[PDB]
Amino acid sequence: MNSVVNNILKAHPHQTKSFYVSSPKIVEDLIDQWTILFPRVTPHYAVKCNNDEVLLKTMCDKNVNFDCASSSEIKKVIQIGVSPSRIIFAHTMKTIDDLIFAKDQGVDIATFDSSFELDKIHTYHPNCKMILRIRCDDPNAAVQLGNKFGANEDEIRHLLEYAKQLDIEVIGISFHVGSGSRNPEAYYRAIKSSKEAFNEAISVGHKPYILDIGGGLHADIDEGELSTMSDYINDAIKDFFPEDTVTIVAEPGRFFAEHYSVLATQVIGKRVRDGLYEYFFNESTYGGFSNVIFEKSVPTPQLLRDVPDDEEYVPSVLYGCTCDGVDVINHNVALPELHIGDWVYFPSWGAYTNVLTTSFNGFGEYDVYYI
Amino acid sequence: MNSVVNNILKAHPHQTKSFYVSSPKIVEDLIDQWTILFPRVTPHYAVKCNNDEVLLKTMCDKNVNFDCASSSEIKKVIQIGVSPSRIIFAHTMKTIDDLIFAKDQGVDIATFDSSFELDKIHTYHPNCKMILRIRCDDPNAAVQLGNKFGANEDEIRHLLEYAKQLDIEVIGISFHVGSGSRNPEAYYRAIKSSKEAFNEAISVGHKPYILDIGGGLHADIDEGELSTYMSDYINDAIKDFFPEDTVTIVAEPGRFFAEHYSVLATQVIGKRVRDGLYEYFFNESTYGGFSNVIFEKSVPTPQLLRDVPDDEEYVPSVLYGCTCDGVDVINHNVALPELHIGDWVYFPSWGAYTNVLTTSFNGFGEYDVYYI
Ligand SMILES: *C(=O)c1c(COP(=O)(O)O)cnc(C)c1O
Ligand SMILES: Cc1ncc(COP(=O)(O)O)c(C=O)c1O
Repeated sequence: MNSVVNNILKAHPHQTKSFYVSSPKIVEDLIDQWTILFPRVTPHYAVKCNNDEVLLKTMCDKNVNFDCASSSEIKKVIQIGVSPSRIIFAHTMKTIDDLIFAKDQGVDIATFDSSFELDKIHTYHPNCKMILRIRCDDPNAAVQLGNKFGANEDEIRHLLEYAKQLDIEVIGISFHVGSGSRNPEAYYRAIKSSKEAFNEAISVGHKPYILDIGGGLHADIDEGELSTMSDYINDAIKDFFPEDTVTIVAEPGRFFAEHYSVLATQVIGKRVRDGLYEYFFNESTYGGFSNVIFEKSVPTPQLLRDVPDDEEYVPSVLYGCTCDGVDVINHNVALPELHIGDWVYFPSWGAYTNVLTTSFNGFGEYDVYYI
Repeated sequence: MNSVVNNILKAHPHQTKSFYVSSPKIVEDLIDQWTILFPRVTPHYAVKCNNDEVLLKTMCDKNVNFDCASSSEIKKVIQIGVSPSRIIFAHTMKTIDDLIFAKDQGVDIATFDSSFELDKIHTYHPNCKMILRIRCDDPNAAVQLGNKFGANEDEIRHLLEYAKQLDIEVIGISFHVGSGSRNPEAYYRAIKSSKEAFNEAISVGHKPYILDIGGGLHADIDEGELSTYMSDYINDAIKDFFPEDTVTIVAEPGRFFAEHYSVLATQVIGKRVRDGLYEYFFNESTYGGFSNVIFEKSVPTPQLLRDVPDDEEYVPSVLYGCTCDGVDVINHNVALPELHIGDWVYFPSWGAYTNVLTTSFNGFGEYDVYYI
């Protein structure tokens, strides 16, 4: 990667903007690994994590399906040539006009957690196949979601009866434990709860066939080897949904998107005060680094410039380029001394990075280089 | 405003996106008031706060100047036809390529707070007139700035000497106490420290003539009149420390002018009621026009467009943004009349750090704009 990025800069000596270096081959390899790790689980990629056109085309060609959250994301995936039949509108709150658009296009599987949402479906998308989303938190996930979405245990039967009353087909149950989860017990308990909800749906008169395990998993790699979350999920699947008549799906975002890209950024400013080395980059928490704010990320850059093995590290502060004092990429990191014009890159910067860009202060521009 | 927004909706029956309703006349009136409040102080509008083109043109035509933070902001202002002499590049950290752009465009005044910044000026824009930015904090400001910008007291003399050594003209001193400030004492202290810095610059051999009091002020209105709690004491500090007619005083206000420029209308698209708690999902979000909820701890109350009886029951409500993120909550708890899917509401005074911070996260973030 160091050589690749150095070669890009040598080939484009005029490069000014920060830039993503993205590798479709990494994602293809991870898809092949998903298949080995989760042989029963069909991934519906969470488009919202990273909507890069090349990435979406990459998945499409590898028979990965899609999780879309809005009409705009539906449009993106259709434009790539994917069948609307491969999309789940896995957002429990959908506008009337997005629902009409979904129906027209052929996006006819969606999630819900409210009776008012069922009223909307009845009126505007009556044959949409519905997945009931239930609340099942991992208290240790980086990003929490349980208050805002998913049905409470006490309302599962009421929602299912209400759907039956409106002649709405409920074909499954989903959950999301939280984004950025490394708690395998959270998935186990969620799948157990899902089986209970599944049984309540049968009790009510539905004929459900989909377990949807949501997202939240990392593709954690130690020593070039993907760790096997998957083992415990597959065990819960076997314990609670052993029947081959059940279709299992997931909504992974970060699993595939995280390692897709690195982000290269330049030191554009410098200030040294009483032993502390402060640097300003042509990036910010309002650009590709919103994860610093929302996921408490503390990223360490890789220097493109070679330094000897015994280079002195100095205490460094990495600031974003905006006016704002909250916009700090890393408050304290030991690094070799950097200089205005030095390029660095942050590994594994493909998840919830480029999708969260703003043009605040007139910044936020970046280029993208493929392979 | 309630009637204005209803008339917009009646005239545009197909309206689906959230929309800002923006009024140049409100800003024109506030410019006139600024003249009264601050008769010695030339405002350089902080374009980062709201870069709406109509807004920028309204300010251009009212002889208000500009504070640009980047090459893109410089571009926006020049394309409006504003003379380069009216722009201060008031960002102490500027890319070499942005400095080269500023030089091409005629943007020949900027701020700094580091010796390496002077190295860049010397090499790339040696004719640029420099304003030394000093750290002077309002600890009660909504958005803190001092950590990241402004020279410390013990480095003021060395930075000035360094500029002198490089043959760089230092023509004044600036500070920003922090954004969203209601502390008049912070300004008085900052202006005092600025005079001390100003005198150090004269001691070194510079000929400064500019005080730049930065930004931070709200246009706080009660009963149709702007409060002078901040202006009065800022003027008292100016009289104490910079009474000389030979000193030009400027400010970098953003929110003062932008805050009341717009309202943001948004629709109820989803509803859930559980155990007497009324939850609503809107076609807006904290990743859209509502970043202030996160970064400024805003707790915004919407105005209903639908008329309700004077004794109509309020219910406890939760106002959710349209994204899949749990952090995306507009208001955690607010008492309101029951709402229904299709109801429009609007948020008053929603022009400062609102539309400029929009993202397309989840495929949302789109909005329309109506003027007057
Ligand atoms: C913003 O932090 C900022 C402004 C404008 O602040 P207000 O909108 O008036 O609160 C002006 N100048 C600088 C250097 C800023 O960073
Ligand atoms: C409904 C839903 N599915 C999937 C995801 C993807 O999450 P992750 O990128 O952690 O796998 C999210 C994100 O919060 C989500 O809300």
